[PDB]
Amino acid sequence: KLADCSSKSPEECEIFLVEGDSAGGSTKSGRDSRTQAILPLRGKILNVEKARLDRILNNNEIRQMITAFGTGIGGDFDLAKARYHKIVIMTDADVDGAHIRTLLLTFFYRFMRPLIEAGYVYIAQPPTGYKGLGEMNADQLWETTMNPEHRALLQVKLEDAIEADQTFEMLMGDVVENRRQFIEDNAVYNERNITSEMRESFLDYAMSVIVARALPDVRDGLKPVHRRILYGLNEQGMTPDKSYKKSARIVGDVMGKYHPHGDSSIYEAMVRMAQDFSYRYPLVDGQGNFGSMDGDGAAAMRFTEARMTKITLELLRDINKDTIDFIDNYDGNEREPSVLPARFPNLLANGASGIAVGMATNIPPHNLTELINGVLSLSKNPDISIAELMEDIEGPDFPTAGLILGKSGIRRAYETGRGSIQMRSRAVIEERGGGRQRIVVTEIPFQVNKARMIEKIAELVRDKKIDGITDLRDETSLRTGVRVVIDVRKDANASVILNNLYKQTPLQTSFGVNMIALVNGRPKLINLKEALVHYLEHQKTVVRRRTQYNLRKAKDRAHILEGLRIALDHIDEIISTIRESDTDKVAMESLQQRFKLSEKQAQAILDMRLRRLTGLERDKIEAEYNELLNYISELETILADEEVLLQLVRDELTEIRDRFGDDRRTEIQL
Amino acid sequence: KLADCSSKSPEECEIFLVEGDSAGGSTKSGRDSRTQAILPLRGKILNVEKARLDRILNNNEIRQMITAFGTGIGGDFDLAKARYHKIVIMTDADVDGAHIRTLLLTFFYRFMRPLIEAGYVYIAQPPTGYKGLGEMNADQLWETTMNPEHRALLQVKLEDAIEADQTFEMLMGDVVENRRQFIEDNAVYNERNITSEMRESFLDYAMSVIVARALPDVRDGLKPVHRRILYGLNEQGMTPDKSYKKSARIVGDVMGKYHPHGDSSIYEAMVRMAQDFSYRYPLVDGQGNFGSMDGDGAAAMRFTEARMTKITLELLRDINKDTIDFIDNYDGNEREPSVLPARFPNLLANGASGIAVGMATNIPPHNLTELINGVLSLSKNPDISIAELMEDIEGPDFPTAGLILGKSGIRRAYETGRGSIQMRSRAVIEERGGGRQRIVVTEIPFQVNKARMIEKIAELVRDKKIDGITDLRDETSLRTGVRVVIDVRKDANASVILNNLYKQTPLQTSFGVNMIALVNGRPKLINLKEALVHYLEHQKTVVRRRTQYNLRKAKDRAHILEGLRIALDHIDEIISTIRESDTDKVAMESLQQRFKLSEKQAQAILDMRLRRLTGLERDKIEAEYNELLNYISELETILADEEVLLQLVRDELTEIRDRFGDDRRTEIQL
RNA sequence: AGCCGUAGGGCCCUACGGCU
RNA sequence: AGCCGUAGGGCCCUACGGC
Ligand SMILES: O=C1COc2ccc(CN[C@]34CC[C@](C[C@]5(O)Cn6c(=O)ccc7ncc(F)c5c76)(CC3)OC4)nc2N1
Ligand SMILES: [Mn+2]
Ligand SMILES: [Mn+2]
Repeated sequence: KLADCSSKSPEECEIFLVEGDSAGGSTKSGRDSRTQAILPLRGKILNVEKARLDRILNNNEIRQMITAFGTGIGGDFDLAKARYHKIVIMTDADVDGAHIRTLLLTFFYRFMRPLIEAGYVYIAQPPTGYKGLGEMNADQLWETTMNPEHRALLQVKLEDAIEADQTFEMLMGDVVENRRQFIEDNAVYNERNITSEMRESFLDYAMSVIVARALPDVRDGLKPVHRRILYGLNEQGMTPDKSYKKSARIVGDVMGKYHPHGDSSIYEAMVRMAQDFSYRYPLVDGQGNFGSMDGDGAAAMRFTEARMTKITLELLRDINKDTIDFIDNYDGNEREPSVLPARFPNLLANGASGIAVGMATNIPPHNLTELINGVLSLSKNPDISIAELMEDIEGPDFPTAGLILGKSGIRRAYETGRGSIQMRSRAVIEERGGGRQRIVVTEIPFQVNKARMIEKIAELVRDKKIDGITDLRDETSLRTGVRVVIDVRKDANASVILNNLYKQTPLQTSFGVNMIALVNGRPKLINLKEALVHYLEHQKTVVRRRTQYNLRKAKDRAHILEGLRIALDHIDEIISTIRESDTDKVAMESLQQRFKLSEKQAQAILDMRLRRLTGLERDKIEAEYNELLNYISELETILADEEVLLQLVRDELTEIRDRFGDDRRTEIQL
Repeated sequence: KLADCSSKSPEECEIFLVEGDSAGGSTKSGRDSRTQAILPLRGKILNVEKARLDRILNNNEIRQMITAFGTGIGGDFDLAKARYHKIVIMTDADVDGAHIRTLLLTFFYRFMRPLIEAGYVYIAQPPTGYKGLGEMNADQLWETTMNPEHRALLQVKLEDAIEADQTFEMLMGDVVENRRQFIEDNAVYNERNITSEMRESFLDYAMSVIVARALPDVRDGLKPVHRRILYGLNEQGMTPDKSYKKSARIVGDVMGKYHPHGDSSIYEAMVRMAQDFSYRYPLVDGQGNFGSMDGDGAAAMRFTEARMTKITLELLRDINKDTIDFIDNYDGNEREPSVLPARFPNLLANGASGIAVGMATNIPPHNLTELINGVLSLSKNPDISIAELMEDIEGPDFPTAGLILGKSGIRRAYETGRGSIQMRSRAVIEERGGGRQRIVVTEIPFQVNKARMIEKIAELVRDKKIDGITDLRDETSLRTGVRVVIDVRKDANASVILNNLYKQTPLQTSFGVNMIALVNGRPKLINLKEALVHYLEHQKTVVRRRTQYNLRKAKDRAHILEGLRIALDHIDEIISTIRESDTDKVAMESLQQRFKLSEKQAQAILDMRLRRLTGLERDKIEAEYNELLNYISELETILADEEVLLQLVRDELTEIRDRFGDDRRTEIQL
């Protein structure tokens, strides 16, 4: 895949390392084919500091780079054989391109150390605000990054090798804690030194993954991709009353406007939100093949269609009533929400699963009715214990139902944010004829792949690791629901076979609770009370801001009426004033001075259509004015009393509990 | 890839053959897993009538069907070893689904005939307008086509065995003329016989590819995909004055609204429209990596950006002025143009190429100044000969320039619609020093891969197929342009080496002209005059319709201004009437009666804002009316005389020729 | 192990006609 | 023989943390 240069003189020859063919093309078009060679990689390169030699040497990209440089690796390294005196790292001008840069430096430091020592390793500086080099025109890439007469390359420099080994060990190694400690210690919410570069690039990547990718916000329970999808459907009015909309139109729109990442990242996030076995309260309503519990993926996006579910309307309720802060998108062309109003506690209701850098999050879904009664209880007692909260919130409530073994794990997770929860399958022992029996499984644990579990059981039988099993079939149908049958050998104790299946297969699975979520844009391990407290404050803020909006909005309307009232009373003198005016400006000025009107009032009059001059309009204006004055009072009453505001939040949460609250699916066996 | 059923009694067992995994997933979810198995294929299967036996037996999808059926092929076929007593073909409910069915039937007929004889082969009947089965929910696919209670299956019956043998060789064989004749003769503009199925399904497909895919319309020179891309850019304001819009937004929009096919087909058609080496007059203006002359493809659609070129504004000019006919899109939720106004001769300016069924198209690009001059000469003389047109139209004009050898092939092509055009590269012989020489190539033939051409020269040198070549280099760059160097051995005759390169390499390429375009939605082999006659007809129609639309609209606006003028003249009376009326209906009824106004006139007065009563606004109304009366008079002139209409078409083509007309690139050599 | 879910990145089989 | 351009269809490597 190497697009080598014509020359054979390494001293004048250069090799550019790009992320793939999309960047490679632009680079191949702009380059000097005489002295500049191109090697397109394939995205994220292997982390050699975490991988063993067998994996390193059987890797396609690693192999290709060694063959391109001709020096060999490690012990057998020979700088004389170097085919290029310039190895230039030209990854994309984004957080993931910085990660691939740290990955390439890691491989040059552990396998090609004298290449850095000779100053042969350089870092290209393409301009920011592109998605990739593939977004650049050939001419723009030459002049800014490739022309030796105008480019600015950073030559990689190695100073203290003890400091370098420690940095590559800390940032790239297998020990997560030291990496987590570096993020905590450093995170703030032409030649280059290899240590400073690794630390800066890796920190940009880690901070980006943590605050803007893998972890959900504590207020709305969403990760950036999900929030962008829901905001996307909302903006294009893809509400439940409207028809389904083409998946590609949704994905295309969201990619261009809010999410500058791969289509598959966007589309798979939309798919999961539509899966009744993934989401306890699904956020997307899908039409077509959206996958199954057997690991089957969704159909290609050209076949599927989607829209919002009714509960999603509750997450987006009052978004245009200045309840949430808006921010600029990635390119400054659009505005996006920083958080959603979230009228129901979505973090805990739907849960979250995220693998970040230096940490991970594993939050289980819960029952909406239980959560809401918990929030209601907390609003009535700020000093409520986790034990009192557990009277309302019994434990997680998986979409796939099943069983949880005791309150011990649950209790530990709700008090510390960490705990192991044993999930069991719903399995019964029934007779099948002729004095024979069978095990019937109708509920499997959360996130357990049904077909994969069936194969692990078959494996255990074929490899003689389990006694008593004659046959196993999957009888699942849309009619019957999940139905896995395991036939027992006549006279064999089916209960013994079942307990052996719980201990040796995904029939019994564990859920490692690790409640990490963003609190004030920062990752934080929180407990059940902390999570509810942050959600309750978000509601109080959203409701306060909605009331403040309406009040400003109602006071502006009342002021417009005061003026329209004045216009209808002095209609003939108003018309006369406009008629005798040469321009709009003169008319504005004259109406203001004569009738004691403001700029807005005069503008409202000038905008008034002739049909507003009808008989039942002065009565209409006065009817609206009076009702508005009542409404202004209702709003001022809420803002004056914090207890009234708090009751308003409770009332609205109670409506949501009655409209959306369903029964518990998962049995917590004591 | 087989998703087998629980049962092992073939007599009750059914095997469903689907297009791929998107359809497969809906099928796996909706089925009865006990008696129904699924075999997801991978799109179009091999054509066993045109393929050599060795290719058939090593083909992955063919192997998978034989393995699944467990019968064996041809002579080693055993109906006793049949794993299912029902082989159900369930392709998508579209033209390509019909093709895959004809492809499947052919393999069953030539390799597993007793399977048809036993009445084991069936045809499922999924509901029409979905794109794929993956667009449907499992329960919908179960009830409509998979449930034995409600389904309507067609059992394939083989009646006449001589008729079937002859049918399969006609539709699926290598002899095109038999297939072309069948299309021509048959084109129109529960048991089932295998011959009737093959004929209907093949005609479905063949017809679709001919009128709705592979052939350009004679009027706008576009194929459905190109037309839908350009219309998509117009309906999204993706004009040259505006900024580049993301390719993914364009793709998703076009696919969802007008083109029900793969995104690779839409994106690749848009890409080609943006390449200056493919389009004589590029239709798309691309930002980023849009591919090269070396066969390099464009960047993934998430990286690229695009908009209309200035020339495309001329293809779409006045589309929203009732110039062309709109039709319903594929699903009856959108409107799409049937043809574009096409203010310049696009078919001949950009050319076309497309492989259809029973026929193909191959039209070369031409120079815009020459084409317009040709149309102008034709407008002044309906009886003009091809030889006289050839005074204006010298011949094709490739974007990649080069040379054409003689007028003989050109003359034949313009007179019959068919001819062989000999194209040559622009190659010179020059000195390089020390008595030695080289061949410099600076222009290569049209649609020739530069890199592949170099490798062809390289392999001739290596395998000693050519003599005298010491070196071969691509010295091309953005700066220099195309530059290929072939170093000659000292004292060797370079012109001899050159003539040899022209005989043995793509350095000399023929262009087989085959002018097949859609004339009245029917494919026709047309010559030069016919192509321009149909273009001119279309322009006369567009400009007339535009004038007729502009007259209706101006007459509707003068009418509304007549009403507002009456109101400005009797303002106090108008106000009185509105003020006295209790409702908007009573006001409208009174104004119509009191001032002899129409319903439209009265509504316009009621909609009038107070700001229209000022001096400047009062004058605007009068000036617009006076401007409009002159415009109506100018429009009526155009419609009174046909020579004035034709002069307008001529003056509009002269404007376009002066603005877009450029120099000829391809040299026509005697 | 290798899986979970957001991210980086690309490749190859088929049909169809007319030219070589 | 195999390329040209709209069409049908889908796979597999990489990072990252916890168990
Ligand atoms: O924003 C929008 C709007 O409109 C759209 C409609 C449809 C689509 C889906 N298109 C695709 C789907 C898979 C794809 C990558 C792919 O080609 C698939 N694939 C395989 O299935 C198997 C092997 C393989 N090996 C290399 C390779 F590059 C690819 C492979 C190619 C097209 O990447 C994106 N995307 C958009 N995006
Ligand atoms: Mn990138
Ligand atoms: Mn299909």
